[PDB]
Amino acid sequence: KVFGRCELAAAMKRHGLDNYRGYSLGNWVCAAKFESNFNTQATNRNTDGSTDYGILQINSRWWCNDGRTPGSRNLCNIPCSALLSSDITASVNCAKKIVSDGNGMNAWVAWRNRCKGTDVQAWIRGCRL
Ligand SMILES: [Cl-]
Ligand SMILES: [Cl-]
Ligand code: NA
Repeated sequence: KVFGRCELAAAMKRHGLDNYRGYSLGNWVCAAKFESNFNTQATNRNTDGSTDYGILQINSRWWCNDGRTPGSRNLCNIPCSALLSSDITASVNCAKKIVSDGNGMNAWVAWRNRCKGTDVQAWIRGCRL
């Protein structure tokens, strides 16, 4: 599923991401824009052989099981395929664990390089929320 901006803002809010660990909703919407272009089915292989999955590009090295990341963990206790669903519940629940992990949203390289220190509220501007 390819979400619209406001449509995702609304779904993220409903799943309790808004100001989760102090990160305002625009942060999450901005991260999803630049991680996945709002596409739940996005996948990208990393040079280390791990793969990033879903609207928030969650990595198989630590967070989910894809059966081909030798030596990896599954700290979200999910198949990485769960992160590609049209329903964002699994991705949200897993993101909440990640952002609790110690470095906050810096875990998302795209957030650090494209969202952090920008006007992230712009990503929710005009949305009925
Ligand atoms: Cl694996
Ligand atoms: Cl933080
Ligand atoms: Na894994």
